Amino acid sequence: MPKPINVRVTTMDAELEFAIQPNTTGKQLFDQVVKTVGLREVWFFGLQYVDSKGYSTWLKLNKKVTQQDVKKENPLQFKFRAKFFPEDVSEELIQEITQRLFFLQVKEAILNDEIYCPPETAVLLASYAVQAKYGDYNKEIHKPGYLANDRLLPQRVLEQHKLTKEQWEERIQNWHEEHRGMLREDSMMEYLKIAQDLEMYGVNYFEIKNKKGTELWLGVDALGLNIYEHDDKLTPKIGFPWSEIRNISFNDKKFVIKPIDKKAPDFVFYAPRLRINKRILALCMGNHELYMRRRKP
Repeated sequence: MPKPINVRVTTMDAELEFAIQPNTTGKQLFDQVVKTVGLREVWFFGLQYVDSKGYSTWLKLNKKVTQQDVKKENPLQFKFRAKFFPEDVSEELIQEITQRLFFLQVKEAILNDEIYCPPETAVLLASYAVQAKYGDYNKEIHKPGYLANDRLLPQRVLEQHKLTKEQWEERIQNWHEEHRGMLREDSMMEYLKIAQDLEMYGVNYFEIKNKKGTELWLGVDALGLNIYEHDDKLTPKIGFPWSEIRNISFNDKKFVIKPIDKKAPDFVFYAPRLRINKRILALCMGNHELYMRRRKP
């Protein structure tokens, strides 16, 4: 009789542990995480792991976890993250847990500079973060230097010699004050409301190449597909809302976007590896499906 497989699943602020049977599927594991956390908006999340070759991958819910090539460590290591992003945070994130998890994940991306964010608004976002962590600004408890150990701004903004750490920490402090009577739960939402308007927010970039062999970026988000110039990942040069696309298919290294648009040329591009094109297509299908459920439902 086969011994249980120990697995560890981490959310943005929790660590869960389970002992899974050799035949449990991606879904059974998924359901266990969801039930334990008490999350209902499950369509946004997925279980992420690294395979033998060292690449981040999403667990396939329809097959045994033992047969998906996850690194053989004692406790198998999984990350529970948002895979898809809502079109409007306000309208789609009802529960507190879902709001907290999206908040911690997006803040991380901002802090790590994965999502460009202007200095001024970066400071604004930081203030809602300290409001959610410290609450109201009690001038007695929160003495000058209470934020000196927190990670609040991305390194890119601290490189502004214009000001110094304390001076930035002061600008953040002022906003901390204007948020005086705001609830913890509400500040995480104002944070997200400000963050979803950012150009890079919620888009998955991929390095692609066109017919002429020019290097370009392919962004897959909630609304559709965008083609960017290599030096500008903020503003799309060409776009394809899901409702403007008739069909998308690919020859192992060739991608074809067939538009519903009758008198419009097909858009073709090639991606480096095959792992990539396999994932690109999966994100396209996942975002498309949710794009529908918001409209045709």
